[PDB]
Amino acid sequence: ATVYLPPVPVSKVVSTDEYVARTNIYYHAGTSRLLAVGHPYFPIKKPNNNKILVPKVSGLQYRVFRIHLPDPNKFGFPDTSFYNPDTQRLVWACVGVEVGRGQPLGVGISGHPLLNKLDDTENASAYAANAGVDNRECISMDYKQTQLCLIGCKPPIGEHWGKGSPCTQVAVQPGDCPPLELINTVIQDGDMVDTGFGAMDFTTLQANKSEVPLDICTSICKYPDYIKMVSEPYGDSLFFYLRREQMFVRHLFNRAGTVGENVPDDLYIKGSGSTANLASSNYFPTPSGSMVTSDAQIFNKPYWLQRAQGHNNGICWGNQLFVTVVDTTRSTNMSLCAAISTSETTYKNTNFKEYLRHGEEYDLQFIFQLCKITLTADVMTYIHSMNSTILEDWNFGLQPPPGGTLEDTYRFVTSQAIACQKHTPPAPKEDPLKKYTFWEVNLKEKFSADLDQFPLGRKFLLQLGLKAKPKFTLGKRK
Amino acid sequence: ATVYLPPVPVSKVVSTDEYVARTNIYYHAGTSRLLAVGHPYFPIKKPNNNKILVPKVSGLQYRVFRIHLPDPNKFGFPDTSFYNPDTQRLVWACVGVEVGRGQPLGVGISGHPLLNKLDDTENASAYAANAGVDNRECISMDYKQTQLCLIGCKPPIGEHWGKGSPCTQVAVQPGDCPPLELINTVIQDGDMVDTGFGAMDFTTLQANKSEVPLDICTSICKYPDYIKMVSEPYGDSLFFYLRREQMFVRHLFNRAGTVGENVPDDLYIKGSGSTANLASSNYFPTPSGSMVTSDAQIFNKPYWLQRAQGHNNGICWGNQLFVTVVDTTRSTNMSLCAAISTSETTYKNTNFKEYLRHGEEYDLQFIFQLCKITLTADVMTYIHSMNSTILEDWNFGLQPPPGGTLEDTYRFVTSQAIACQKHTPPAPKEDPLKKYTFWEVNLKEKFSADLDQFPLGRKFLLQLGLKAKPKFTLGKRK
Repeated sequence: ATVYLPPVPVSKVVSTDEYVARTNIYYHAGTSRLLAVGHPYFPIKKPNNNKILVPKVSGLQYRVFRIHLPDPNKFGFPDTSFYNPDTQRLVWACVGVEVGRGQPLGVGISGHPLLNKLDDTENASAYAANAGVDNRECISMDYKQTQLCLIGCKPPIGEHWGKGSPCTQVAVQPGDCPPLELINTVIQDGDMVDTGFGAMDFTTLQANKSEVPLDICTSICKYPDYIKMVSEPYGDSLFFYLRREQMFVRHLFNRAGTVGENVPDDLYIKGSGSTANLASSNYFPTPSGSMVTSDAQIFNKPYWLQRAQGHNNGICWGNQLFVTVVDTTRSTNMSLCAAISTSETTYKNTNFKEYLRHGEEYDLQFIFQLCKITLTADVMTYIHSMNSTILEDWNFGLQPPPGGTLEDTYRFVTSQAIACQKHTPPAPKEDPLKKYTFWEVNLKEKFSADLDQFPLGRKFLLQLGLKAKPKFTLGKRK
Repeated sequence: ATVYLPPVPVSKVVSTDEYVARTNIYYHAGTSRLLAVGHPYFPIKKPNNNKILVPKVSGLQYRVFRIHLPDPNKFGFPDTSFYNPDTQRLVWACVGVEVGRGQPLGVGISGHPLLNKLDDTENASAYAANAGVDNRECISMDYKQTQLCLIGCKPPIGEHWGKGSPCTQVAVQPGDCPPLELINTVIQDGDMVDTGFGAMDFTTLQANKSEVPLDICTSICKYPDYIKMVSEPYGDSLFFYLRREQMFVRHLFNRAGTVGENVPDDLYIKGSGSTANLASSNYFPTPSGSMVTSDAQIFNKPYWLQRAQGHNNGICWGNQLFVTVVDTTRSTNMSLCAAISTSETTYKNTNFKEYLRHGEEYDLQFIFQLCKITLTADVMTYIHSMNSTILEDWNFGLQPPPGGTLEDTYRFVTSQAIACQKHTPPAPKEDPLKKYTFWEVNLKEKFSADLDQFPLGRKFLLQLGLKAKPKFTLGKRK
């Protein structure tokens, strides 16, 4: 005819849901309530090995979850007269996410036994000046409140400051502290969130390497970059996000070490004592939360999707979801000990072996609407400019008489114990949306037609208004 | 395209029997008999040199001929064209072949002066007769009866177990058999059939290199890989095969050499005497050829190809036919002698020097049908997806150049240089064969249009139209 085919144009820019037709077939899925039990400070490892016994897990750390979904076409159902692959394909839409939380109220504990600290800024108890005696006290604090969630379907980018271009002398010095330049990179699980010492590295950035707690000392601090993802024009990176966050200053303190900083002698009169001695500008705010209650949560509340913020409506492109959740409002650490031999009721370390843990619970409950994509060449070719991969998976054509399979393929192991060998099996693979480890959530075996067995789907029913479904009734309670 | 490469196919692969029309125009061809006189055991080379004086020829190896055919569109025609040469193109179909044997009934023979054989273990005589220095014997066999012929147009696939190489994950040393991996390769001329040790290489499995005859040590031994071929729908690699093979167990024997195996020493009770020790548990059945009969000849009777395994029925996508023949049943070895001197007037075995040859005949008679493939735009797209080279060879749009200009080396002549001279003169040239290893039969003008005076022909007229004979055929009763 036709022949060819413009895309149809990329510079005609449209909803990513002007060609995705929803249907009223709904399924439910969720988890069992996943648990990770770490140590807040670091991992407590075997000291003969690098293998962990106790990981490092807190709520002050990124919980990045990789939700996996089948292609719906490939998933069976007992009734299926809504898809024909000679005409259409299928793709999931998630239309509701409930974040179950079930932990006590409590907050993560962070500290350094050799935290740099000299005097009180809040008082004038002692001087901040030159000091060749460097004080290091055992101080601990809880970090700031961070609650957020983002639900997306592609990997999400947080920003931090790295060490950019260098200085011409050594770094972290008067007048030769280097240029710190912004490296946006994908959020990592179990790397640190923002902590109230800002979002940056500390290993190479901080060359003292001892002024800040252990959990962020060896680790990067990063904050999710919202601006960038909402300035992407398909909004697949994320398409829903929310936050509730605040810091409280525990107290400003001043670090020990001498003064390198310049004090102009044209801004103060000369005398004796104080008016002839230099002053430290080595203050650090101490991060802490302002108040924490379980009614100050943003969690435990259903999120009803029906047209995402992004140009998505909440479509699982690739049939995956990337959920990155932070919760600190609950992030309790529990202390335990084991007596090996009581022989005095008064503490001894040949008795009571103190232990610290943090236990972390999360549940994710879901209702997924099925939607369809028609196989139209104009849509297909436009999808191809956006990303060819969904198309290639569906598979179209030759295969001249047929290559790859069949052929007839393949030979023939099927391992025994000889087996056939040599082997060295073929390689390890990385997923194309995986760059960094996530807390994997497989969902490929839990789909229910009925939604009355789960409180998240009922609540969806009542909110939906089919058929027509109470809603509420009173009382409650009273 | 678009849509899309095509569709559909794949799945369901369009037969070349829905738009490829047969015509009633027949040509006839055949060969003038083929004769090759070798030495089956080894080629006899001049050992002062490296070149053959008697080749290796045998019916106990594949005789695989690469037949190259004209194309009908090269002809000036006798007027077989009534339509435009771009609405259709012409291709041959071969509709009957007879493969004749000119060799008498009687088998060929192979052997080895030092076949690795210890003692007889069918019914004892020993446990071992040796486990030190030497023990091999003068022993000959005719390998198993195999008759088969198979016809394709692309190269056949063979299977054999190649050397999987000793592994060091599971304990296998030299002096233990390797794990064995099936390494499949094209059936090519000079290659040996299956011997009933399995079908495997012997060039690097054998390390004495003298367990078996001179002939199979220096070949790859193969079994036909029917399995992958009959799973190509088109069947371009073969669209015809048949087999008849059989073998009987002559006598159980034990190989020369000591166990390398690990025997659990707890599956018997120890004796006293001869019964205390163990023989070598390297027993092998000794195979041997079958009785030859004229009711086993699959040859000198016509194989029709009016219908074929594939969609292919001899349809030229290269203008080549591959015909593989095995005949072990008329592969007579004829014995003869010449006297070294007439200085010896008595009977001596240092006088009359026995010599063996094998003479090998093949004749192939062919009847060729003229066929056409009707081309529409849609058809042309299917072929383009299929194998683009076919369109170009036929000659079909759309080709760039132009092209131009200048050139260099201008005037004069040379003349010194000046001028230019670069110089620099072109074309190595290099290099792919695409021979690969076949007995070349050129057919290009052995084509005819009468088929009343070829024997195959007469029978084909009888079968097709029920006429003409020409007067009469057979009996009656008789």
